[PDB]
Amino acid sequence: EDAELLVTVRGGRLRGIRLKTPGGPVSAFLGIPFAEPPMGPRRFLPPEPKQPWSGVVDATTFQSVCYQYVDTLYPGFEGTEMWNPNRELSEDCLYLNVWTPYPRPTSPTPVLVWIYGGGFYSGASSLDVYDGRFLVQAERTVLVSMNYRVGAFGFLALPGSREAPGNVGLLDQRLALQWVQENVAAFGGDPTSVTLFGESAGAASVGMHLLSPPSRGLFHRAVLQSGAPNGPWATVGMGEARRRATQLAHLVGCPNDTELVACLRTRPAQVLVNHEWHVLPQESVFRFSFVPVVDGDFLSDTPEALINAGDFHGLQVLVGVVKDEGSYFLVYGAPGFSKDNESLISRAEFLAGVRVGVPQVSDLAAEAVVLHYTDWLHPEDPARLREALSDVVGDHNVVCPVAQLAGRLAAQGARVYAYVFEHRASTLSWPLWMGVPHGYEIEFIFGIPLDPSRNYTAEEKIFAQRLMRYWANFARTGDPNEPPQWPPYTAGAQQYVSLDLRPLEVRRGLRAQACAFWNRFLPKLLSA
Amino acid sequence: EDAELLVTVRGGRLRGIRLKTPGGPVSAFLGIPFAEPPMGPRRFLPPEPKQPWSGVVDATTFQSVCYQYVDTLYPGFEGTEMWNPNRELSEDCLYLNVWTPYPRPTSPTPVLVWIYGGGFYSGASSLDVYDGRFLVQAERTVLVSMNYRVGAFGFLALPGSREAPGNVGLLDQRLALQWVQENVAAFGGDPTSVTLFGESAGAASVGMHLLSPPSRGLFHRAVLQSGAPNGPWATVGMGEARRRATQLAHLVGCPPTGGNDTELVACLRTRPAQVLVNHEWHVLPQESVFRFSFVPVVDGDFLSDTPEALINAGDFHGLQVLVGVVKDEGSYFLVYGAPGFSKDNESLISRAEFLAGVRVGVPQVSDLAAEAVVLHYTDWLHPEDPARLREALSDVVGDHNVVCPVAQLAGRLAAQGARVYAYVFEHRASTLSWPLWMGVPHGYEIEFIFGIPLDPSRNYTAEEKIFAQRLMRYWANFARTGDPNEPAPQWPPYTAGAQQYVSLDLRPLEVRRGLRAQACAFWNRFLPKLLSA
Ligand SMILES: *[C@@H]1O[C@H](CO[C@@H]2O[C@@H](C)[C@@H](O)[C@@H](O)[C@@H]2O)[C@@H](O[C@@H]2O[C@H](CO)[C@@H](O)[C@H](O)[C@H]2NC(C)=O)[C@H](O)[C@H]1NC(C)=O
Ligand SMILES: *[C@@H]1O[C@H](CO[C@@H]2O[C@@H](C)[C@@H](O)[C@@H](O)[C@@H]2O)[C@@H](O[C@@H]2O[C@H](CO)[C@@H](O)[C@H](O)[C@H]2NC(C)=O)[C@H](O)[C@H]1NC(C)=O
Ligand SMILES: *[C@@H]1O[C@H](CO[C@@H]2O[C@@H](C)[C@@H](O)[C@@H](O)[C@@H]2O)[C@@H](O[C@@H]2O[C@H](CO)[C@@H](O)[C@H](O)[C@H]2NC(C)=O)[C@H](O)[C@H]1NC(C)=O
Ligand SMILES: NC(=O)c1cc[n+](COC[n+]2ccccc2/C=N/O)cc1
Ligand SMILES: NC(=O)c1cc[n+](COC[n+]2ccccc2/C=N\O)cc1
Ligand SMILES: *[C@@H]1O[C@H](CO)[C@@H](O)[C@H](O)[C@H]1NC(C)=O
Ligand SMILES: *[P@](C)(=O)/N=C(\C)N(CC)CC
Ligand SMILES: *[P@](C)(=O)/N=C(\C)N(CC)CC
Repeated sequence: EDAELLVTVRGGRLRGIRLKTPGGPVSAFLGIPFAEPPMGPRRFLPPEPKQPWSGVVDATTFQSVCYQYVDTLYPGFEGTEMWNPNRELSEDCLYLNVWTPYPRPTSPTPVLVWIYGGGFYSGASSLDVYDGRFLVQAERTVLVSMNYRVGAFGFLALPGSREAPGNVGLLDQRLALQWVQENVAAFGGDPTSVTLFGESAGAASVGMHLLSPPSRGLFHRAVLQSGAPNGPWATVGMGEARRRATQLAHLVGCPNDTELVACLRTRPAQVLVNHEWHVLPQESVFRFSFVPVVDGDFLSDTPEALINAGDFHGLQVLVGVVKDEGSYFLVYGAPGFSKDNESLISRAEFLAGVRVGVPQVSDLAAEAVVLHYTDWLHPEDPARLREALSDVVGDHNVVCPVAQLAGRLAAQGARVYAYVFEHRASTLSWPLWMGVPHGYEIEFIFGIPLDPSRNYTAEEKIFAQRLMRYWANFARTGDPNEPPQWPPYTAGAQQYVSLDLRPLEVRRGLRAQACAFWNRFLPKLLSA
Repeated sequence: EDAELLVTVRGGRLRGIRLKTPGGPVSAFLGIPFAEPPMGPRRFLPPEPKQPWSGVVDATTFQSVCYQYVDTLYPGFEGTEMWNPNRELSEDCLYLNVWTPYPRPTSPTPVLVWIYGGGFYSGASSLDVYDGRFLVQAERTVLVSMNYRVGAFGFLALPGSREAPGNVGLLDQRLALQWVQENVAAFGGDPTSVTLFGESAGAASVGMHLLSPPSRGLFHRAVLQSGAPNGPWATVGMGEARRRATQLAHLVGCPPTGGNDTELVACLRTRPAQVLVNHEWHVLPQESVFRFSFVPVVDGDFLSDTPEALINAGDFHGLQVLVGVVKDEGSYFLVYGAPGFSKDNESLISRAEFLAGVRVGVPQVSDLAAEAVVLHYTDWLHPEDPARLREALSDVVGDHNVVCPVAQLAGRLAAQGARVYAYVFEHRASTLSWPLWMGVPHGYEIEFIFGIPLDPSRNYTAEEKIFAQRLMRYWANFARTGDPNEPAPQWPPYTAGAQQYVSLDLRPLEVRRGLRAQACAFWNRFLPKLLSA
């Protein structure tokens, strides 16, 4: 047999598989159990470490995807199917994967740990677009990705109860991070140089590990792509978490917190998934029902509170956004929008869409948004309205939260690097008016264009190797630059670079004007 | 005697003078009494019409300036002395002036009626910059200007009182308009073609005559320069007027606070005029700029509702309006209180001084409202640039008080039937005394409207003289026909949608869009809703 493909971790022995890349072989260990299956009486509970096993665990294929909603809006359309589960669904789903150079490294190797996004209601470490084979071959890293529970299974909260305490999906991730500390050395990885990176809800979870002391000792650097823990969508208060969990029980026919969760545990997993979206208070976009809860435990305060109160010297983070963060979300509830036309909306549809994009704010607050995003010399132009509503959803949910994190961390000791990803892939199936949509920098950071089975151009391949080197340079040293320089982001200069096929261009300000509204003014308005 | 210099009006006979102008003789009748002198027991009362006289009244020089405060900030400096009284102060001051071509016209000719500004606390029709001889000579119109009471004398109000009903300074204006209607035909003017035009507080007053029905029958067209009735400074509520009137009285001895209105006004009437003037600004509640102690009050009489509400409910079909502003409306006001500002340095303020100036520029608003102002006028990529902050604060003062009020008026009047024309005056005069950073400051289009550069004793360039002749022709064309275009790039009507206006400077007309539409949307559409919640 191949001795490179057999590893002993603390729980027992594993057998991996060898994989081809256009640059050479890679060792992969897929489907490693890191937790006891959170099933039956273990539903909603914090994860238990996987008990040791005898024999050899088969680690040659991906394990199951945690139970989650499956999108049906454009069935068969690649733009939507690429995020849908590609393995069967199961509550037995707490498995992580390790990619490693072939032969396995002899010296400690920097570790990248990937946390997928999916609004905390979906996602899987087994998606084609999170394939780690290209990064570990091109950049000689160890890549780890784990599955964590999503939707109600990971984030249903009855705050105060021990039978449904909340944030257990976050605890799944932390447990995998503890698994890396105890076991990644057996694969050649260096546990003293772990770099977290994630996108969207994955980027939010990275930030929440930055702000939870128990997790902070498990990694050393962080990359947050198109997400932040301080969004309007990434956390929920205790009282709202309790209301949503209670309405879920009523929707599925149940029923004392003990009697409520006991009844929920009798229900097939598909039943809860089928109802999770209907506990949201308002019709909205970019809002998810079961997200992390601020109960003083995992997060002792709100992310913004912890961000402003934090000393962040000794931290290096890489943060960024795509050029058009909002367009993707508009075809999922904004009236007048669809990927199959130009979506040139009326002002009425624009006004309606602002309530959908900024749900559960006062009429005055909504009118303040309309004032900022209206061009009062062209108040009714359909094309400008389309691009303005996408600016609303994108700035409110991604750009401005990212900008606040970058500015606060920078001014409070951290070295920050910011990017805007401005390249529209030649393969992109979405219409042209959506620009560079949310999520579509991931395929380049993982080096998917190097797969010769796809039709990326030669320059997109070179571009992918540029990005993989930036990311891996940051993992290795905390500086993405090769030793046109990428300057650190600071609260004053607000400098970032644009990532596309032409060389690095340094620009100033992550929509400083629009984000002054969201980050500085709008909070004060909601207080009064 | 010269027969052209003798006219009979209703009151009796007048004798005027023949003025020499650069272009030829003009007959002037200066100092025509139109009301009984508002003295002693007539202080604070509405004007009563001038009773008939026997013999010939010599209307041969400007009469006195209505008692008012005199600016002392930059003594001897032309930029401020030009606005100060150039006649003796007196409460006996209700006189008007008539300029007419020499010889008098035999068929009726259109009439322009000027209403000076001065924040309702100052101003006079006698100021050199309001000389009507050039307009009359160059464009063949009858020009009328009047004095009206200012300060407490014009606008101290104890609403509901008989002894001080308020708005008497506006009634001074209305009485003069009534005078024009009955008497201008004797000077050759056409009482069926009367165009009101004023600047700043004068522009605000012109608008209040548009919105008060009893005045609306006395003119046909209006020109509003750098002012509007709906500004945050041109009116005041009944209770605040009462509060200021009562504290003014308290500060000067009356009564020996509040109580009975007749007894209180009777006591105020025994106080010398200068004593009242010397305490007028002590009643303003906060440190501010572009705010004035005694202004028109909204008491349901002269104005049945606020100018905003009246503008919204108005049917303005059959009305032609000419409105506009200067390029840098707010700079002039910053050297009168804004921390760090001076006409003698470049006033490159700090950010702290910017934030402090915002409170001075927008007084008596919630902290939230002040943060909203700071949000829209900060450049969050250059938040502490001294020059950018200096221009931003001037934009705050200008947009808040002038530009956006004018814009809201222009847009609502256009949408509700009126043909509106709008300008931005963008020429900095070669003779200007203010520093360069102030740009084209508030009030400095007037001299070109009145054709002052044609005075040979002045030192304007030749091109500025042609510019003066162009603007006078615009204003006179609008007065005659309601259209400033000569019967040459055309001047399009302002509409709420297209929002077109023209720029006035030494270059030919340039059409533009939007009177600071982004800024004004904040002032006219958002902030009103913030202040209610
Ligand atoms: C563009 O299309 C959208 C969405 O319409 C859908 O996609 C179209 C391509 C076509 O397949 C339709 O049959 C689909 O319904 C339009 O937005 C909708 O417009 C209809 C009225 O025609 C309205 O009843 C819906 O409420 C709108 N969408 C939603 C979800 O409310 C939009 O009007 C189209 N704009 C164009 C054609 O310019
Ligand atoms: C408020 O006071 C006025 C004026 O009072 C007069 O003058 C005072 C100094 C003192 O001499 C009083 O006695 C005087 O009456 C009142 O107006 C007068 O009211 C009386 C009684 O009705 C009447 O005979 C007088 O003619 C009025 N004089 C006027 C109108 O000038 C007024 O009634 C008082 N109102 C109150 C107390 O609310
Ligand atoms: C610019 O000048 C202003 C006003 O100062 C006046 O003008 C000067 C040229 C000089 O003639 C002074 O004597 C005048 O008083 C300055 O603002 C003042 O600054 C002083 C000193 O710091 C302070 O005590 C006053 O309170 C300030 N007054 C106001 C109204 O703010 C300003 O600091 C100068 N800025 C410069 C020079 O850049
Ligand atoms: N009656 C008063 O005491 C008084 C005091 C101050 N002001 C305002 O004057 C300051 N000011 C402020 C801005 C522009 C001009 C001027 C001066 N004009 O004469 C008016 C009345
Ligand atoms: N549990 C939920 O809140 C939820 C949210 C969204 N969706 C799917 O519909 C929204 N949607 C559909 C397609 C793509 C994106 C999105 C929204 N956010 O990502 C299902 C369940
Ligand atoms: C691009 O790739 C897809 C999937 O491999 C393939 O089906 C398609 O044929 C390629 N391009 C074209 C135009 O053939
Ligand atoms: P974020 C809102 O967590 N990301 C989502 C919803 N993605 C799917 C389009 C990217 C993984
Ligand atoms: P407005 C505020 O009435 N105008 C003023 C105070 N001026 C003085 C320069 C212009 C006449």
